[PDB]
Amino acid sequence: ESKQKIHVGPGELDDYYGFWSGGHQGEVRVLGVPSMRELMRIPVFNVDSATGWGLTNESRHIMGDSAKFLNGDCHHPHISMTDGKYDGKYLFINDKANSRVARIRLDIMKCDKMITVPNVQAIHGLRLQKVPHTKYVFANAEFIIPHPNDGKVFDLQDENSYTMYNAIDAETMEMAFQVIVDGNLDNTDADYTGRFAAATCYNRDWVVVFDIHAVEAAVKAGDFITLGDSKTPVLDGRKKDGKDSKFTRYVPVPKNPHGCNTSSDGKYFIAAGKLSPTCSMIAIDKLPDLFAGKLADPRDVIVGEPELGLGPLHTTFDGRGNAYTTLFIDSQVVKWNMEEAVRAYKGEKVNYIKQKLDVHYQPGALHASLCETNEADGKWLVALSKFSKDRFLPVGPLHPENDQLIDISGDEMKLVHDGPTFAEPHDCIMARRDQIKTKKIWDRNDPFFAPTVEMAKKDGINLDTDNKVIRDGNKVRVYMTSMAPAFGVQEFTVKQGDEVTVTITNIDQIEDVSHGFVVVNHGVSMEISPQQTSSITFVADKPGLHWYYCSWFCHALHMEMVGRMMVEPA
Amino acid sequence: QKIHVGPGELDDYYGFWSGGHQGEVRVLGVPSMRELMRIPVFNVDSATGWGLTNESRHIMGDSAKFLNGDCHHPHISMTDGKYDGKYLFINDKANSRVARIRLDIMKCDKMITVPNVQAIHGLRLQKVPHTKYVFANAEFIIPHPNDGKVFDLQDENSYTMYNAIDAETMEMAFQVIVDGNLDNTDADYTGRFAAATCYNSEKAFDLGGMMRNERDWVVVFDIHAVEAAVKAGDFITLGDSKTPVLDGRKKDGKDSKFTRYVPVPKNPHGCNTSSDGKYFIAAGKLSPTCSMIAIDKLPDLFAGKLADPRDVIVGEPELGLGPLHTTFDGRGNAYTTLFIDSQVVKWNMEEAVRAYKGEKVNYIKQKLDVHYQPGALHASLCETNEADGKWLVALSKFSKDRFLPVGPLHPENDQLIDISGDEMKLVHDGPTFAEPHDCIMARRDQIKTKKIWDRNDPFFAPTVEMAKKDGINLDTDNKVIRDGNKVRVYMTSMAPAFGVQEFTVKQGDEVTVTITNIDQIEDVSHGFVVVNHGVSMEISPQQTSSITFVADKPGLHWYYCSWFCHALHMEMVGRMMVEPAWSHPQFE
Ligand code: CUA
Ligand code: CUA
Ligand SMILES: [Ca+2]
Ligand SMILES: [Cl-]
Ligand SMILES: [Cl-]
Ligand code: NA
Ligand code: NA
Repeated sequence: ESKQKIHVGPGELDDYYGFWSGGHQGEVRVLGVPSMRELMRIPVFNVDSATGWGLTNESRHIMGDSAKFLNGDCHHPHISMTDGKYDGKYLFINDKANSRVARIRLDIMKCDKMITVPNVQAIHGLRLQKVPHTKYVFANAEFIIPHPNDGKVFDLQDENSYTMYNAIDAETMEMAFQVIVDGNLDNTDADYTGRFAAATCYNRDWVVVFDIHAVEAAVKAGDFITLGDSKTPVLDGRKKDGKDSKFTRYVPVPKNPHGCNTSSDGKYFIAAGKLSPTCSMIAIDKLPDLFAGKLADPRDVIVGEPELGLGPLHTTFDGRGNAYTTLFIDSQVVKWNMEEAVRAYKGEKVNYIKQKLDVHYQPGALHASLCETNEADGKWLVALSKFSKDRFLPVGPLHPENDQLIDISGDEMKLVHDGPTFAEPHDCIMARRDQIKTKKIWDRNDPFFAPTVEMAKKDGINLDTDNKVIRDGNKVRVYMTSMAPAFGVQEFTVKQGDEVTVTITNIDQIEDVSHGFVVVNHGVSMEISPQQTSSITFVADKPGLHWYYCSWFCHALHMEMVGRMMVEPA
Repeated sequence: QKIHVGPGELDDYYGFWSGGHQGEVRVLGVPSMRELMRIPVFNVDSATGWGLTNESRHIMGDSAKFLNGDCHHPHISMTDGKYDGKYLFINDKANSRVARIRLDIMKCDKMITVPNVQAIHGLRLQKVPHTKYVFANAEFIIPHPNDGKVFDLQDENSYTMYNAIDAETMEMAFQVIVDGNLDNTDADYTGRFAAATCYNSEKAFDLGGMMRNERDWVVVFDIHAVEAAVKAGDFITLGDSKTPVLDGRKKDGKDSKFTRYVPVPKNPHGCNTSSDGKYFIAAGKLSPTCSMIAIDKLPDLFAGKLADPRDVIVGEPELGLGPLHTTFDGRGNAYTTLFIDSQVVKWNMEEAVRAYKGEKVNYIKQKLDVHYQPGALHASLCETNEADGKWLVALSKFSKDRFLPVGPLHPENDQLIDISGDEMKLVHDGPTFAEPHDCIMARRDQIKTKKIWDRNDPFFAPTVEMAKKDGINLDTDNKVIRDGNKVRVYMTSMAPAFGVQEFTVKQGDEVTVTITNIDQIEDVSHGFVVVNHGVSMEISPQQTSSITFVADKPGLHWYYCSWFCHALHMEMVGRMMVEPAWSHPQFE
């Protein structure tokens, strides 16, 4: 019987971390599960006034040139794995809007790396290699574009118009390789060996299967081209006059397949039918024979095609042998047994459908706890539905997404909580509490602000102790420690037009004692947590006295942790 | 009392949360404490395009160049001392602004940078006869003018000001120079009086200086006197602002017509009007008390019928260490946060008053442990004469171990407390991001929202005017207007298709895309994102939205609808073709 506790009362703690995509708002969100409360916001592609992400020098360095963009469009959060189990190291997420992949360090809960994927448009589907560990992040670029895209050729049917499958080195966050494909890429997942990955494609469509070992072999042998000014190795996984690449096989699957999900037992890539009221089950164990040319037809790797309902979009797994698929049109989650569907495909009279649960309304993605791992525990399911209609109080023309928590621990799915969320997160990922280990206090050697430590060294500054103003032409570099309730530099004087950099090192050793730094009427704001160094650059374009203050309540005398910038007129 | 809202059940109250240092406003359901909406205000929102669209940047004015705000004090407009559900207002301490949110469309529709001040902190609204004025404190003393000739805070022209904004026009109404600085503020239930705590009577910049005086004060404003002086022309102006400026400073021990200074200990913080209209209650912070100012003794105070300003104090209950804010159940009880003792203390106001007169009575009813270091607190409808005594939210700054660890930065703990009975009962710990500080609740029936936009809504009326100059009917037209190096694309949109699915421009052209969502169905939002150009906005049913960007990259560039709107949503795409600069006339 499905009978888990859903109430986390005061003083009790949640059992799982939930990492939510920030949707069109561009951040990542940390929730407690089963309470479904938001514990933290992690800025990624958004500009965060609170912490200064997008304003500070540390964040803009990580964002690189893409720091000029104030927007992102997220869908697919995933956690790094070792031996097919979450290892708690990194979270990765896509940006469809400006074609990026971001990495979040789960010990500090900050974005620490970001890459603009070269020569593509719109990074949408994203999942991680599972085995032996997450060596690659796999990222779909959705839209076909000309190559080069220099304005001479606009024809999307041109032989050099295509999109590409993208592999990013998870640890260095540099491109590993790109594979040109036929069609548009939708979603993607990886097997439990490291050899295979797959993606659904549109524009009978197909699942494209990648022999990653073959791609890697060709990269090591130098058998690749490069595109534009990117050194990324580029392999051609397209068909040519009906001849296959060594890198890809195209498996025909009903029109416009959508979700592409690897079962936790490693047996299946499951492509959701969308327009077809079905899912197609690709047997991963038959893929070696497919690439060796031992099979008669690419369709032979299909071992199941359960008929489930109207509008199947995504599938997840309880680790007990059941799959759970969203039905967008029927507005349900359908629970079905995978091995029984396989036997049905062979012609046996067996009902593989176990239950349909109405959800509210029009579900897109769904996620069961630990479903992307061989430890899928079958305890919780989140279905993320697009049209909340009357499930929450009206709040004007815009509506929240309805992310519904479902107890799947027993034979019967039970709906237990409706969670409204902002800007359509689309998908989420859960981890056991003991799978995530966070720092309470920053390490002074942390790579996040290591470039700022290096700049301080060029100025002769010991960030742990010093309170000094460095003059350098029209550049002014203030360095200070902060200890509640006092800034280490409480006043400084500059010339109108000077470019001011303020570097603050929080030397409080008490956990949870955050400081802020805001320069009034200059658009300057940032947070500095214990033992962190943060810095921000602005031009003092207004003569006169200009106050700065600590924004984060840190002390009974917080309101008086302030300072003065005096700007002498030109 | 209903604590938990199950699937298909609805919340009983709207909660409007300050977005803290993050700069937005958040709409919550109460008592579930789930977030139903975010309303962008001083932040740049990728999802809806606030801060990127022409409509939002027009509202923000020149302050659209800032990507940050710092919010604390959300309040709802009132008619005859009851919420009327028309507007919400909130402060920006970071760039010295006040913003207005229209509660029917749940959008910020007006914003003002308060002139000649720094840091808008305390904010509350006139209650009676209605919210004519928004009252806003500027916290920091600055020179006037602030041209960089004088930096001395002790100069006779260094001061801060109390600010009145016309709530309906969102233009400045007046400013009152005060002594000291300004912390928090509230208004009475007659329209005559407002009041503000001051923590820096010493006009210092260092911590010890700001703490020297045994008592600072709460300054009381005679708004009737201020209005009379404005109407009489007895005022000055500062710089190029035409806002009437009145001097509410003392000059050699003689009061102005506009103010009275009530001595109150010490670095007082909260300034809360009781829901029965009897008291301004100032929280003592460094003094373990609150001071109770009898509003009905204030006319006598300004009329010289009292010998000492302290004569308007009729209670000073000792409550605990670090009183910060007070709220009211409408049953005669006040609830005050104790930041150091980490508690909410429930106490009876009329009994505190009797104790001040010497009558030994125990006005303290209950002390509830909160977790940890509470700042502001808010009981449902507490700023109105309808204070219903049902729910209390105490917003604590250090959540410590109350939630799962999430790294060095911790959430705020907003704790929901049942006060409908004699005993306060903690029912829910709510984690929030970037220290909201305070919130305001309203009954479900006090808020009425629109699901579909009116085509004449002032939010995008400037865009309609622009379209008209191009001869555009926004409800029908799908046209590309060319004007030199400017391109103005106008399109209707109806799920799952953009009305204009491709268009061609020259490299370097300034492209404005105006989209009118002509779907007439609730909750069919469209999006518009131009890939790799930093362009994103939302368009809700019957809304017109527009965004301007430079086509600086030759080649083909996809745009797509970001918001799920239709089963064929992923087909709602289009293409911008950018002809390269070397094929067009060359400039320098
Ligand atoms: Cu430092 Cu508040
Ligand atoms: Cu329009 Cu999705
Ligand atoms: Ca003082
Ligand atoms: Cl998927
Ligand atoms: Cl207050
Ligand atoms: Na990078
Ligand atoms: Na304005």
